[PDB]
Amino acid sequence: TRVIVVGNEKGGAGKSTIAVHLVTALLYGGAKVAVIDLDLRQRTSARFFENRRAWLDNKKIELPEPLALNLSDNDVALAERPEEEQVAGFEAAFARAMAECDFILIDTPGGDSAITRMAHGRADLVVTPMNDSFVDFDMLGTVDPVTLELTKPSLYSLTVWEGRKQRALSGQRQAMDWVVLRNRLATTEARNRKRLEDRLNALAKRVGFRIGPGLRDRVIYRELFPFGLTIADLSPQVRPVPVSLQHLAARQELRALMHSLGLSAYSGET
Repeated sequence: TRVIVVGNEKGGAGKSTIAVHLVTALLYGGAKVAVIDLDLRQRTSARFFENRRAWLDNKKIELPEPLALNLSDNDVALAERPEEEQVAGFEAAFARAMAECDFILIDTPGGDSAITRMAHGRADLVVTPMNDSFVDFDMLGTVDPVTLELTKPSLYSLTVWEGRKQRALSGQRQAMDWVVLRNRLATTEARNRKRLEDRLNALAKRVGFRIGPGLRDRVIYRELFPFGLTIADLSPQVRPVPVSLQHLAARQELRALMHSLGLSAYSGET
């Protein structure tokens, strides 16, 4: 089983839209995929897959679905419980997922918590969605404005470093991969392209991640969310919103994104 953990420091940058598209790409590639959502307050990924189950049940259409695992009988309430109860629920969900699935996708919220630390410690691949802007890069680390050398890694990056350190000191599993997925922004100014490219490459070198391409924000992802559908699901049998061509560029971005994660051999679409 391979464990993929999606996270970033503040929970933004389309993180849950990327997580649920990674899950459906691996389901259409024929894998069994578990999904564990550690954002106990907002549950964006868990709700997505509850919407998918409800929409498919109502339409009597069959599409692949992941094994969605909750950490307790009420994960919204679990958000306010002691961390030792949150860790217990996570360990039971992870044990089920490990017993049952080929990939385990764990979506994490912004911020630091015991369960987010534990998930990044167990990752084989950490995926960190990041918008292409100077303010966003500070969630990986601050750099000297002249030399672009790291002056302080973020708490997020320190957590990934600690997972890598422990994975080295144990030597029972393979090195963990870490990819930052850079989402292009429609507002990025051309005068900043060279400075943004240089800053993210300076961070990759000193923080130790590799860069892949992310997903541009598009209204279609928001329109599809309440149905639990991804761009990979759209077909002549599944078209829950007015037909448009608004999914073609998104489908190309998703192929490039999955290729950068090492997962092209395992990805499919409807």
